This record gives sequence, C-alpha cells and structure tokens, in this order.
Amino acid sequence: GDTKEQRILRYVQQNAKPGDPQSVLEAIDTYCTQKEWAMVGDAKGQIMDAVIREYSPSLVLELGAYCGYSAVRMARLLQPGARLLTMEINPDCAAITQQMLNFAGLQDKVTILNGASQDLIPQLKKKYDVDTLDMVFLDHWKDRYLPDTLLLEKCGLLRKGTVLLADNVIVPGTPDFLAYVRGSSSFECTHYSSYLMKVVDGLEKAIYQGPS
Ligand SMILES: Cc1nc(C)c(-c2cc(C(=O)N3CCN(c4ccccc4)CC3)n[nH]2)s1
Ligand SMILES: [Cl-]
Repeated sequence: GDTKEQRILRYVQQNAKPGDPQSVLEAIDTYCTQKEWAMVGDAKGQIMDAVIREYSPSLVLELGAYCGYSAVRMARLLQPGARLLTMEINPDCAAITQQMLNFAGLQDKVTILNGASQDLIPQLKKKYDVDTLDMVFLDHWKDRYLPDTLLLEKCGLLRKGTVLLADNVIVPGTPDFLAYVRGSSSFECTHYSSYLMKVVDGLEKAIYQGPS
C-alpha cells in the first residue's frame, strides 16, 4: 500500500533534514505545491506563527493532526516545557504524525491522542492531567467546531484569554461556529483572510472571556 500521506512523509525523509522543523515545513509546502496537494499552507502558517508568538501558550490543543504539518509548525515555536496535544481520529494518520514529529525532532513536545475529539476532550482532565488550555487550533471536521467549543466550555477547559484559532472557517466554512463566537460575549473574534484553489478562505481567532 502507498497512500498520499506515506508519500509526504517519504518526501520529507529524503529532502528535509532530521531535527529541523522548518525544512520539514518547506519540504511539505514544496511537496503539496509541486507534486500532489493535501488538506497545508505557508500563508496560513504565517498567521498560525504570529498567534503562537503573540500569546506564548504553555499548553496547546490541536483538533486534527492529519499528517503533522500544523503540529510541526506549532510545536517548533513552543517554549521549553510547553506541550502540544494533538487529536487524530484515523490511526494511519496518527502514525504518519508520530514519524513526522520524530523526524523533525519534536516528538517530546507533542502527545498524540487517537480518537474522535468529543471522546477525548472529556478525558483531558482526568487522563492527560490538563487543567485549562492556553490555545486551541481547530482543523478537524467543520461541523464539530461549534459543538467541540461548547464541549470544551462544559468540561471547564477554556479560561479567560484562551485563544481558539479556527481554520477553514470560510471554505468549506463554519457558519454556525462563526455566528456563535462573534455573537457571544464570551468570545472576542478576529477574522484573518488567507487565500488558498485560488479562493479566499480565512481563519477565525476567538478569545474566550469567561462564561456568560
Ligand atoms: C470528530 C473528530 N475528531 C478528530 C480528532 C477528527 C480528525 C480530523 C482529522 C483531520 O486532520 N482531517 C483532515 C484531513 N481529512 C481529510 C482529507 C482528505 C479527504 C478526506 C478527509 C480528514 C480530517 N483527523 N482527525 S474528526
Ligand atoms: Cl464520530
């Protein structure tokens, strides 16, 4: 068997450099640009980097590791001792992600949780010893953004100033998630447009202010 995702890891393992997350980033960026696209960006990576650098989170939740691009891009910017938790529902992508972090030298900042987001979010406190989350990046199924944001509320995982950065909120779009965070007083929201497919997409930054 030879999947697109094995093919990406293998281009990285040949062209990027062991323990250099940026040559991993550019090799992936290079692969998805010249060889076959994958569901990856440097234009939205600039936005993702600015938000990591602005808020210096000590504990990040990512929903949707996939191949490990956005986990290499985040964890490369985290301070010593900070953690990334990444949930991946497909075990083969989870293996790609473990190897992509192992090659990039970041497998000690990341913990991969294999599971659907709404099964693992309730276990975060008991099992992975989380108190609150400093940042949350949502890049999974667009119809889970809103219910997972409220599930994170329920379980008391968001604090005042938690950053939620939501990808692909324009295309495919997350209309329900955007209406809620923009309309709720618990969230202060900034929309970052980024092109893609030559289409305007966007990320939403939504900062939690505390319950209503
Ligand atoms: C309830 C859930 N909890 C989690 C943790 C979920 C999750 C999302 C992802 C992910 O990263 N992508 C992106 C890639 N994509 C895809 C790409 C091409 C074709 C079809 C699908 C699958 C979803 N991995 N696990 S869904
Ligand atoms: Cl499910």
